[PDB]
Amino acid sequence: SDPLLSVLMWGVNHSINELSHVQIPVMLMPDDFKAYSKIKVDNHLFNKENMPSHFKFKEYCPMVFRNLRERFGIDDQDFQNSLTRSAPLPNRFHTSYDKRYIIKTITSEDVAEMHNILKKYHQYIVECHGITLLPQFLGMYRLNVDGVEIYVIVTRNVFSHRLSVYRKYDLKGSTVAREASDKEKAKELPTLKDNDFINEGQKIYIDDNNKKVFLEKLKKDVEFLAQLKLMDYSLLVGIHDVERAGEFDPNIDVYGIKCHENSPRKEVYFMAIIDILTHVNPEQYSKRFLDFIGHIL
Amino acid sequence: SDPLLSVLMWGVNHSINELSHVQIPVMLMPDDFKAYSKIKVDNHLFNKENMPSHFKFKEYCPMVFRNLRERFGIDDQDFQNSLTRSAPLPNRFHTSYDKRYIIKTITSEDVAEMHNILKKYHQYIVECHGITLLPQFLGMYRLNVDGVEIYVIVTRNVFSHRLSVYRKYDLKGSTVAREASDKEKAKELPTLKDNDFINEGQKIYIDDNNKKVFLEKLKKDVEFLAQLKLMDYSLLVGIHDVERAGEFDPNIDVYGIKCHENSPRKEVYFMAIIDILTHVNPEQYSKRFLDFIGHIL
Ligand SMILES: CC(C)CCN1c2nc(Nc3cc(F)c(O)c(F)c3)ncc2N(C)C(=O)[C@H]1C
Ligand SMILES: CC(C)CCN1c2nc(Nc3cc(F)c(O)c(F)c3)ncc2N(C)C(=O)[C@H]1C
Repeated sequence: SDPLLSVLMWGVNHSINELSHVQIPVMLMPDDFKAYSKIKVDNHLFNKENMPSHFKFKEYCPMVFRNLRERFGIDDQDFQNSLTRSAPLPNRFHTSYDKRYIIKTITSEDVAEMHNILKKYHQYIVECHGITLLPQFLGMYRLNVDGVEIYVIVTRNVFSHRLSVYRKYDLKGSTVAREASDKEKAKELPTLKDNDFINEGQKIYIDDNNKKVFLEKLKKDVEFLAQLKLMDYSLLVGIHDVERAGEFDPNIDVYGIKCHENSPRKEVYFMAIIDILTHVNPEQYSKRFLDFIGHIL
Repeated sequence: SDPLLSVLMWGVNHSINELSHVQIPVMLMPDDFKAYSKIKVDNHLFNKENMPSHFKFKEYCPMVFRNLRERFGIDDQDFQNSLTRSAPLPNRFHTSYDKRYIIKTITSEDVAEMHNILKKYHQYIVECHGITLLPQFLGMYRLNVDGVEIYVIVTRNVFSHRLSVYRKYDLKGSTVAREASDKEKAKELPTLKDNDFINEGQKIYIDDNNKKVFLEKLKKDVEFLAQLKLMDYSLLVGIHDVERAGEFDPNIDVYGIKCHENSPRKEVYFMAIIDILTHVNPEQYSKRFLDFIGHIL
């Protein structure tokens, strides 16, 4: 009874069904990056209980996002199920009922930026064999329900689908002060920021190897982002306390890192980059971002 | 690679999938008779191998035809399979790959006439509990593929889906002479007419009970048709010779009648009304049709 949501589920369902009939080659062609499919639905005096009467669904570059899903080790049928077997839950983003995917509303500006970087982004994912801390983009759509038009993007959840998170940080490593809201603090899991970290002595206990890998990854990802003139992105950090609610599937919870053996508490960390689509400058912003994360880890 | 056909299969598939999610009540409402659903599809640089790039599919009164299918003992999933698991074959009509259904192209005039009689037709099917020799109408659609627009209707095949037919008649019982074509005679199974019957001494060997039932049915059906100002319909007659290519399923081959015990050859007969949608007069045409069939049976 959120009509936009049901158009989305209807849309995702339809999309994966269509693709199931398409022969998938190993390569994308340049045209695949300029492609889309539109479906306009008009129901007159029919099917009122489920669908809206007049709606639209547009999918951008279905072949590119098909290719990306598989490269991120996501199967189309599983993806469909996660988005359609039961509604996504709100909170401003939605998360799939099974906590695997994030569904964020974006602007037409963002859609244009995505289209602008999609080839280079795709090529990046090829080179690093899908091993990255960048947002994993899984699908991009336009929804129309009688007058209202929204754009959405789908990504992999940085947090675990099983193991709960008792503390979140959103780090940018900026010179201007960043601190969390008192209004947000009241919510079950607040969204702490650079100084809630730098102030309240938060430590991330990972071993020297896990840290070396992570920072090497982070370095390449961030340089790629700067080179695209992208900035204002964050590192999302999630802490799972084993001794409250802790063995994860690193093939589903791909962003997990176990704490080292001498850690004060049994912890799992979930860390990746989020919010890349905004296009003082990009170049130094990345270095300033990389300096910060080095210091806190 | 007949694009209109693939739009039809695509369309039928989509339609039954949508309906599978609709809660079906025991009754139709008046609005159900005025209802439709349109789907417009635009593929830009995508999915070229299967679907056309720009197509439309409109289904008339989906709830009415859903109700009719079930009343004719056809399950939606089976119906979908018959129309979609493999292409329909031509010959001007198409027949489903499994020989269960006929797909005929009709005019917008015919579609308007169907809409005009649909409530009364439906009510008729309720009263006779679906036991009739009338065309069983299972679905009605509009297809658009880049410029061309066709209307189709789907019916149950009068002939058997298993047992072959070596002789067909098309009887109207008209005063003006009717005889088959020499050009058609050359084809494997010609389409004989009133005088090919009345001339070449053709007999239909059914027992006095089967004949009584049939004619009683035929009487009600035909009166109903006349009362709707419909005429120019025919009795399609199909003879299966057991001793050439004969036990049928009367729940799939619903129009079958076994020959009586003293019949010169082991025969099965398939007889029903076809071609009702044309709107010297209707009233006597029916009586003249009923006179004829009485005499030949
Ligand atoms: C709200 C903002 C700051 C985060 C939005 N965001 C993401 N969010 C999550 N999971 C997530 C889960 C939570 F339980 C939660 O409280 C939270 F804050 C975030 N995964 C991936 C992304 N990716 C890749 C992103 O680009 C953007 C879209
Ligand atoms: C071509 C004309 C005269 C028949 C078309 N027709 C039907 N045809 C068939 N099966 C059929 C099968 C054959 F193998 C065949 O050679 C043939 F002639 C007809 N069943 C039901 C209908 N119904 C109900 C009809 O209203 C109309 C649409």
